[PDB]
Amino acid sequence: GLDAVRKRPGMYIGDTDDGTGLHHMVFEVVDNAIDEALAGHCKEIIVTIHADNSVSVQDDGRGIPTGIHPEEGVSAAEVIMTVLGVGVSVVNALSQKLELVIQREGKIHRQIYEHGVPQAPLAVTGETEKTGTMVRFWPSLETFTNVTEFEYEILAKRLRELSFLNSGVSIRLRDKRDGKEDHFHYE
Ligand SMILES: CCNC(=O)Nc1cc(-n2cc(Br)cn2)c(C(=O)Nc2cccnc2)cn1
Repeated sequence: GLDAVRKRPGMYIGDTDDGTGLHHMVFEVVDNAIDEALAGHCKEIIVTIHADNSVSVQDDGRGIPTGIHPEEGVSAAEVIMTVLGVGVSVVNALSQKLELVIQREGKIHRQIYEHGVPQAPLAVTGETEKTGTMVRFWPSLETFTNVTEFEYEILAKRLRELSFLNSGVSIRLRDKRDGKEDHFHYE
């Protein structure tokens, strides 16, 4: 399944050779946080372009569920990240690495994937007084060509739009490569 997406990435994510698909990856992750905002449980989304060719999307929602199915021994989070609004599992499949961190029920949970394949089970990594979900991913350089870096104005245009289409949600955009920051929120 993840193999399928890796074989024909352009079908799932858009053109892989001109930056379209690259940016669609970010928007799919953001759409999941927006859905949590539409459900009334997320007030702020922070999108960060890091200086190591990754993007992170952090929300202050309920957190992705962290329970385990007792007979399968697989977490809900893993199911969400690995099984086929094209969906975050596609993003995962087309990422050399993806990091999920969930803050929920007083605990921090984390899992790492490479090309969609989990590296270890979802694990507890601390305690927290906050809630929400963070996805950070490093796009596959076997998939994307020509435009392999995130472009601030593409994200800024669309995040601004998302903030006015979902009035009340605060969307912050941050670029670690030059300190640029924007705050999109509409009343
Ligand atoms: C950075 C990307 N952000 C992001 O994915 N945020 C999310 C996603 C959520 N979920 C989407 C699914 Br399918 C399952 N959880 C949920 C969610 O629905 N959590 C939830 C709801 C009800 C009971 N337990 C957990 C919350 N935030």
